[PDB]
Amino acid sequence: AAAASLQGKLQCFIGSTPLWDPYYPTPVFQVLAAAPTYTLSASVTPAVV
Amino acid sequence: AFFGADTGTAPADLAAWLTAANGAGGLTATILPSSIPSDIISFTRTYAAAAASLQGKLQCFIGSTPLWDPYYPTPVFQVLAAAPTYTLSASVTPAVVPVDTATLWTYNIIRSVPVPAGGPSLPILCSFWDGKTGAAPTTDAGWAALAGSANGKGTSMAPGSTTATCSFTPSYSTTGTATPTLQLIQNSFALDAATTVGFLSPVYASYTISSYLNPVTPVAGGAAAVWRIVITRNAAVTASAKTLTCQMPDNGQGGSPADVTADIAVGGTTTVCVFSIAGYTTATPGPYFATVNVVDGAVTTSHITKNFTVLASGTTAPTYAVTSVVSPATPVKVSTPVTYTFTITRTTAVPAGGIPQPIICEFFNGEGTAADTVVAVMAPGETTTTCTFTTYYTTVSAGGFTAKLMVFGE
Amino acid sequence: ATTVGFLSPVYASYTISSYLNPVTPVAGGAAAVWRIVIT
Repeated sequence: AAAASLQGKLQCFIGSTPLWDPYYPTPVFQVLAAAPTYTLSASVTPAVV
Repeated sequence: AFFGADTGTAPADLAAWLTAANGAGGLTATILPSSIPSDIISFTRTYAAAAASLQGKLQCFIGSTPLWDPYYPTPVFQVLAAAPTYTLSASVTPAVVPVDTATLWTYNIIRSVPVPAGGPSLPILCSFWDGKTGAAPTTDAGWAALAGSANGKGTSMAPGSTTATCSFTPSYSTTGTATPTLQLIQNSFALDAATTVGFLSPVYASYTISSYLNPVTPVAGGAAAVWRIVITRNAAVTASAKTLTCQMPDNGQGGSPADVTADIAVGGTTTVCVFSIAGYTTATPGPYFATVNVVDGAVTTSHITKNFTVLASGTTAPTYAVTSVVSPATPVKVSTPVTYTFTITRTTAVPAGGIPQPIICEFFNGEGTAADTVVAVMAPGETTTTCTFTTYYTTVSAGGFTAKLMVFGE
Repeated sequence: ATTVGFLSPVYASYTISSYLNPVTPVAGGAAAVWRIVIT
């Protein structure tokens, strides 16, 4: 189901030690929603080329 | 009878022109009596080789007598040549357009082959399809029939001039991804045939609300207050009568008022929505929000948020005192300025930091009918409101007159 | 590769100066050199 708010969690390990410390929170990304459509327009100066 | 320069030499003598007119080569035309006639006559000429300068000669005869005196020269017309191609261009301001907004378009008409000197101007009728109908004309008959109407405008190419400007302003019903279609047609009198040269492709509202509440004071055990919402639109309602859905979100007093659907008369930008809360008599003083959804055309669901701080008066009923005074005073002469100052005070002076109640004061002098209507916003702090007026009495005293001020909270 | 919205098409001079060196044509002399610049 399409969700309004995404929060992905990634954790990496070089060997055993993790890169992201547990004390500070894991990275969170807000990844948009609802798939909007972009309506473009155009303005030109001058007419003749 | 007409004789082109290409087909054959024009006859030298009037008798030969008369013979040609009496025969088949000269065509006959009928003039309507009791009217100024606009006689249109159409000949047929085929040039085997294109000529840069045309010299036609036509001679006419009403009865035996010819119309064109032979002493004065015969009509000769240099009617252009070389069949130029028109390279059009498009300038537009602005790019995006709101609903019912005017857009500026300017198209420069360019002619490759210069107009020969001593020739008639070139009347071009540019056609504009604003796009309200839905279907742009494709053929030359659907475009030439639009040029004649007000939808298309005219322009004259000067002899020897190539550049030509043509500005127009289209109207749209709803904001769509469409632009006014162009067509470049020249036509003869009475729109007989259809001929096109150059075709062209496409080149790609706000709402305010001012809500006021009357009475301002919640009277616990009193008449229910009337909230009035004034919705203005930047563009005028052009096509049809609109229906906006005012929705008052619950302020925590007497539930959410029922949503109103006010119908606006055609050509009316402003609309008034009337809400009535019964439990507002016991309303807690604080700031409350109110969002309204406006629907109009293609731009749907426009949300307008407005703030308002409802105070709580309680069970006390406030009153508005009104005092009057006149500066010029007795005795005033007929037809002289007379200043009437009215002070509309409120001893309780309840509005602390919430809704200001502007007052519209309608003056009325003692004329006899029983009005220079002016408005004055009541500043929440300063309870004193001044209505200045001038009357210009135009009748005798008859003892004395009495002014009658009226006040309205709307 | 990903796309969202599509769109449709949205629709020199030369000046010359010419001088002559020498200005005066001398009968029985060097041919006059005419120079022309076109900017």
